[PDB]
Amino acid sequence: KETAAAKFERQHMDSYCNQMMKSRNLTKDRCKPVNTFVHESLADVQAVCSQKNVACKNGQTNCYQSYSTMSITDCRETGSSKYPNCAYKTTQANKHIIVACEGNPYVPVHFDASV
Repeated sequence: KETAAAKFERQHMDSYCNQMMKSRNLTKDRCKPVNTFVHESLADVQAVCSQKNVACKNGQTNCYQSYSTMSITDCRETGSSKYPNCAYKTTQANKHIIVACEGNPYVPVHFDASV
């Protein structure tokens, strides 16, 4: 088993899109429709677990929003996309991230949104 934290790191850490989505194995069983990569240090992202507590989209209370904006990339599939040619539009932005944190140590296990 990978672990949710490791999966989080695989899917969302990258201190473009077709290639990274391929590299991280997000085009494997299918083309994952959308995914965000974060271009900050792992430590900066992990510290988010002690920042602004906010509700998760699913209604759980263990989500956290970064006090600072962070450099991210949104990968969002194109219409012309078909596996194994999964095709993605890349969109850069600087936004606050919201992640769900769990476990001991208390670390990100889910990317919820950016604002």
